[PDB]
Amino acid sequence: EIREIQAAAAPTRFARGWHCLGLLRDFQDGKPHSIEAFGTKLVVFADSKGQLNVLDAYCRHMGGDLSRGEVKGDSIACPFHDWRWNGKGKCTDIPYARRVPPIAKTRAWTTLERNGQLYVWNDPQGNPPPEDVTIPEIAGYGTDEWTDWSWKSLRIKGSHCREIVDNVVDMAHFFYIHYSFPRYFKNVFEGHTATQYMHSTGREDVISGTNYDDPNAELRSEATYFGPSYMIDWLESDANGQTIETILINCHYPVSNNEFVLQYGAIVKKLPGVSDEIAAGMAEQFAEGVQLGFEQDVEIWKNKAPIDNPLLSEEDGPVYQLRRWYQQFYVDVEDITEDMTKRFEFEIDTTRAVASWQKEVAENLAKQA
Amino acid sequence: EIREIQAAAAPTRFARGWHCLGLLRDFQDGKPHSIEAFGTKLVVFADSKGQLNVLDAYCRHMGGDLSRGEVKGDSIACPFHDWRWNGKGKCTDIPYARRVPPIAKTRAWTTLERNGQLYVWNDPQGNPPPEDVTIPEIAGYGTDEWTDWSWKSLRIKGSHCREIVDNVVDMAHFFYIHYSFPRYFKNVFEGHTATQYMHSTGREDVISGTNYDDPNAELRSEATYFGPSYMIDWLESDANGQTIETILINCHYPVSNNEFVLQYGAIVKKLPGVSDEIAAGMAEQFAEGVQLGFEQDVEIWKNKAPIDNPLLSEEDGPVYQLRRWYQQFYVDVEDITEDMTKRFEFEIDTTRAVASWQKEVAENLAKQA
Amino acid sequence: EIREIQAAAAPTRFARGWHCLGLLRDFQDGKPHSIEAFGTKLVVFADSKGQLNVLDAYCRHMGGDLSRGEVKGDSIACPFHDWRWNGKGKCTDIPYARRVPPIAKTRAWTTLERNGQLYVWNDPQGNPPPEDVTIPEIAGYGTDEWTDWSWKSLRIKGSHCREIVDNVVDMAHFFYIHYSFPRYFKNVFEGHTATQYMHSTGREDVISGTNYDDPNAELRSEATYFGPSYMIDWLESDANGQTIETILINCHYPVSNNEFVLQYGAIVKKLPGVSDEIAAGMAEQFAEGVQLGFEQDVEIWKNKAPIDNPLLSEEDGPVYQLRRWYQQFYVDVEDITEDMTKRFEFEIDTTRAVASWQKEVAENLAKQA
Ligand SMILES: C[C@]12CCC(=O)C=C1CC[C@@H]1[C@@H]2CC[C@]2(C)C(=O)CC[C@@H]12
Ligand SMILES: C[C@]12CCC(=O)C=C1CC[C@@H]1[C@@H]2CC[C@]2(C)C(=O)CC[C@@H]12
Ligand SMILES: C[C@]12CCC(=O)C=C1CC[C@@H]1[C@@H]2CC[C@]2(C)C(=O)CC[C@@H]12
Ligand code: FES
Ligand code: FES
Ligand code: FES
Ligand SMILES: [Fe+3]
Ligand SMILES: [Fe+3]
Ligand SMILES: [Fe+3]
Repeated sequence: EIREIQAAAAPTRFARGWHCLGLLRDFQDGKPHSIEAFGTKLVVFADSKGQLNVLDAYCRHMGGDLSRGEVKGDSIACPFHDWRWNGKGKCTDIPYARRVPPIAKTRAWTTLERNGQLYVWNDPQGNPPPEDVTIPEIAGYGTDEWTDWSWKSLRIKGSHCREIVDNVVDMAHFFYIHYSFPRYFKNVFEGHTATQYMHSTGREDVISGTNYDDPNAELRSEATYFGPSYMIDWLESDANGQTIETILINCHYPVSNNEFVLQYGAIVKKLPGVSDEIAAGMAEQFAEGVQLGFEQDVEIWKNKAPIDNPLLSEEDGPVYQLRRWYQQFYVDVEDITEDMTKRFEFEIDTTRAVASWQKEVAENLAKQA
Repeated sequence: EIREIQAAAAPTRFARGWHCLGLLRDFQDGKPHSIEAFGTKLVVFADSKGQLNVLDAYCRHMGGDLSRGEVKGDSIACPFHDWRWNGKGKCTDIPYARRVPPIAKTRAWTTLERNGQLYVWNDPQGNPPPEDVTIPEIAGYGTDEWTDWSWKSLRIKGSHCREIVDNVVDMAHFFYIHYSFPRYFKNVFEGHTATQYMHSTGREDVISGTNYDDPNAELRSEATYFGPSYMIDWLESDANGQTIETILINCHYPVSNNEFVLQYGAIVKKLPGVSDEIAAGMAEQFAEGVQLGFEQDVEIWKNKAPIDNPLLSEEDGPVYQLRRWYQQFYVDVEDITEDMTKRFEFEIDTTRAVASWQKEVAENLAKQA
Repeated sequence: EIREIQAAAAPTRFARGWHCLGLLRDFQDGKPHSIEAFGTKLVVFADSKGQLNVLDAYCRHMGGDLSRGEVKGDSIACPFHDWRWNGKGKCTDIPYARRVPPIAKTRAWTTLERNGQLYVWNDPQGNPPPEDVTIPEIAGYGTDEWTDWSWKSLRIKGSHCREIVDNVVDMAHFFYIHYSFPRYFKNVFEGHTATQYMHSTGREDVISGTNYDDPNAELRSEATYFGPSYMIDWLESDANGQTIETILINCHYPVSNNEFVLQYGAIVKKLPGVSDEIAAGMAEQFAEGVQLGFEQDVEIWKNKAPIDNPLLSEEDGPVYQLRRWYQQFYVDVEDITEDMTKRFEFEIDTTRAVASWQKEVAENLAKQA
């Protein structure tokens, strides 16, 4: 009769897939950069041609942190004894010795530079990514007609990253936590992707930058995880008689199985006749509206319990199917089963919820008399 | 020849019994309140009639912290998706859905409202409290002739709560740590209670509010634990020719097996002809004198080792019998043995100690010339 | 092909040997002093004749921290109930009782007062130190012709103390981390000692107090660990036509197997015709130059990985032989093998490294045009 919460320990294994480490522009300063991810530490640095390299951060000589070193030429120089390591992981020079042991080779991670971002491939099995597991090129990025990224990040301590992934099915929380108003909500999972289609409006009683200065903006969203960690969200807003195109990133990487970094950011297509500056300000506003919602999630996650047996209502999204899909990335590729990857679609009938949320928004308006 | 300290790991099991969570007045503000106890988290809230309810804090939908929610009607509303939970643990409404799953029932803890306090019943076996395991009604509380509580609390990190319980037999430390002067000291353990009878005086060399502005006040104390965690101490002071009646609470709850909350507080009987205000100031002073002693204990506990094999002198209280009594609350009721619960009495002959403490207080007086 | 880092968990066992706890002058204030070492806590205090005593800090009565007590006579008085413990570990008085249980005896550690320092003997097997395992008397210490110690300390969190010991063979890091310029480098390990002989010069491009105000000072160093934790370094500098004699301590004690205290300090022989004050200022300057290098090591250690399989170059010192020697102190004396203790000598041919470091220092000079 009393329902109890069940929760297994978070896996120690990290998701197999592409993970965005951040913006190319932040990494292309010619300095080394430290990334604590997947239970270890990595070093990111640009070579003299500007290509980004990602190595295990721990120097194979005496364990020094390469990310606290310095770039010299096309090699990263260790701060402890200045050995030089290139983008292939090869030690290219021990500056105080004649020869280099041939076995001096560390791990260079597989990278992708795309969409103004740096992605790395994680796989505990150690295989390269298949050609068909990739990150889509966002068509508009880098054209004159779109802004650069307004980009933000948040460090979440005390939660496993499944907590963020669960949101792809959580229609109700976009009302309570993101202060939007969902009207249509549909999920489709298939292969290594998970998609949410939503149509929402702003709420009258709460003001958010995501509405682009129209409290009743309709927003059409197609949001897809391409693998375990990286979502692209294509949005179109009808705000004050205009149609605005926004592309929002929602992504993360695990620091450990109890800590992750959440990065999110927006580009906006320049409306006819608006300057670069005005468009950049629309991107920034949209990103700040997203921030508000994510900071609320952070408070939810900070205080909540993990739960493997959530009790779902009739108006809930397909959490269990999402989780079964997500599990593919935590088993060897050989152990993947059809029920993880088979096409699964579910649409929530929102008519109940909309009735209720309208009453709520209305009597929160009456709340001025 | 070298004596070594032995100490088993602190139990993971929490004491079976009534635990005071705090003052009703603090909980009856219509807001939810978070309590981290017994290795979990609880939510306390008043319904619309003012009755207090205590539930598991973790929402059975998706794990949300109910204690960061809001009270609506007679239900607590989860901050994540606003499901409503009543005092019986029943989900009364999913505001955006037509129906509620019948299996939506969480744990409502058994409570007691008494003595201006809220108590909850803990039992890992999951049974209700027997009729004869209860908290005494303090006769004077809530009458015109007694004050309300002057109440204080302290959070102790890095100790198991047995450390506070041990004090019920520790005559000597009331001199060194509490700066009183014990003259008579007797213990009686029986059933689920443990009692200390003491007569003490203030020390000349040290000034304390517990002496009510008479450095030589005699104090008669009857102090009893009613179960594992909650002590009521009935005190009568003869200070400046008056007889003052005080009732002191000393209680705690375990946060984890290495952290606990200590709450203590006093009511004073109004002397003939004194105002409510004057009496409240006597309660506050008494509570501040107790605080001094407890803050010293905190320093003792912060730095000490746990010890299962204490080496006792002739003037020590019956630590081992106290601990055997205390063990009853950490075994199933079926496994309780007669030697835990049998009447056991021991009186310390204080004549040695008094001689010594007088010399000490005297030569600390001479300490002005 | 990819080389991986291997690292076993740090031992839980602590090194057998003499460990310096600090300066006698700091301990001879008549107050008790707390030392967290070897996974436990110790109390240091002077008796009424000024002799230092070291006991287990945890009182055998009820676990009180003796190091937060007070010295009375030749005994330390516990802060909880004022029992008195002498330098032999014997309880000498329970001030409020007639008798003391004969079995009231705690652990007095074996100490040495020498070189203005206090050393204690650690051995998990519980044996006394053999006559031939000792700390050398530094001839000059306490004579008119030498200063007292300029002494410094650093607390290192998140590293095992093997990290500091490894430096005895690490020629290259004296250039990159200590900003000296090694010209000759030789190790000899034998018995319970490990020695580094080095000749170095200052670097032009970097200024350090260790050069005594001559940027090209030659320095001759004989540095020896006498057991696992304590190194004496005899130095002679030829700076601005003078010959300066310095003796530098480099030592530590383990707090836990992941935290240690590093203490280091210098005495200087008074040059003909210089005052005590001028000599003390040379000691202080030398100590501050050492500090600079050690603070850099702290940054190296803070960020590095532990590594049991370091990959060594032709110009590396004999790390593996050093570690095998060091292992003697973590096995029972009976289990020591000849390969740990046999004489082993290795000299690095520095000619390669010197060429390279000169180029580097030179083009860092050109770095002003
Ligand atoms: C990116 C996102 C979060 C996590 C997730 O899993 C799916 C989505 C898609 C909808 C986005 C939302 C973030 C907040 C957005 C911008 C709104 O305020 C309305 C639409 C909504
Ligand atoms: C409440 C208490 C503490 C813990 C315990 O176990 C038993 C007692 C009873 C005596 C109280 C004492 C607290 C300090 C008091 C008020 C004094 O200063 C003299 C009498 C003494
Ligand atoms: C004490 C020490 C550190 C750890 C070790 O293992 C061996 C030595 C001996 C050489 C000392 C060095 C400390 C820094 C010194 C003073 C210099 O700047 C040049 C010589 C060098
Ligand atoms: S640890 Fe990297 S060069 Fe030595
Ligand atoms: S987690 Fe409580 S309503 Fe969803
Ligand atoms: S604990 Fe040291 S005297 Fe009681
Ligand atoms: Fe969210
Ligand atoms: Fe106490
Ligand atoms: Fe060093």
